[PDB]
Amino acid sequence: NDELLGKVVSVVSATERTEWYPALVISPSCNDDITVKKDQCLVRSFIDSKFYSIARKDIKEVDILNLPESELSTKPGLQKASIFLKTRVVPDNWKMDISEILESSSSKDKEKELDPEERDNFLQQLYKFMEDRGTPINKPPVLGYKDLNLFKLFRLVYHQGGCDNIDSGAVWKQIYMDLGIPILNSAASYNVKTAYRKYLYGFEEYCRSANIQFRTVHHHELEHHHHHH
Repeated sequence: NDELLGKVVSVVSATERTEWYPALVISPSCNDDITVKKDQCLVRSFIDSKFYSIARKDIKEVDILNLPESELSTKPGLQKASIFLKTRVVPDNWKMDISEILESSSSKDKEKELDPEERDNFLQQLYKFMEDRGTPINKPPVLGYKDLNLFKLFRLVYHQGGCDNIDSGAVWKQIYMDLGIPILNSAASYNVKTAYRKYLYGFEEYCRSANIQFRTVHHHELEHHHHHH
C-alpha cells in the first residue's frame, strides 16, 4: 500500500502484528539525533514516540481510517489514529479554527485564481503537524510585531524556487519584505529564516526532498546580480 509516501503506517510490536502502534513516515532529516539506517524508516508516532527508527520489516503500511471501526475502536492506538487522522490527513475533514491559526487568515470567503485554496490547507496541515511533532505553536505566526502570513512566505519562497533553492540572504529579505513587514535590520533576516525553518521545516524538508519545490530561478551558474563584494 506504499509506506514510503509519507503516510500513516502500522509499526508493530516486533513480533505482534496484532498489537501495533500507528505512525507517520517522515523525513529523518527533521531529527538530527535519530538518524536513519538503510533498513529503517523514520516514523513519528502520534500516539507514542515522536521520533524513532524502526525497520521497514516491522512497518506495515495501512490506511488506518480505511479499516473497519470495530477493529479501530477495540485497539486504542487504532482508534486514536482514526480520530487523529480524520482531522489532519483527509481533504474536507481537516478542521481546526483557521482564525486561531493566524488571526482570521482571511478565510471568510474565497477569491478564486487569485487565492490558492492550498493556503488554507497548508496552514491547517502545518498547524496540526506542528503540534504532533513535539515542536507545537508556542508562539503564533507573527513576525516583526505584525501577523505573519505563513502561506505568503511559503508561496514567496516557492516562487524563488524553494528554500532548497535559496542560497542568498537577499531572498529571505525579499520574502519578508513582500509580506510588508519592515525588514529593519539583519535580525529580521534571522526572524524570517527562523520562522520558515521552524514552522514550515517539516513540509520544507519533505517538499524539497520529494522534488516539489524547484524553479529556473535557482537554475543558473552565474548571477545577473553579482553579489556585493
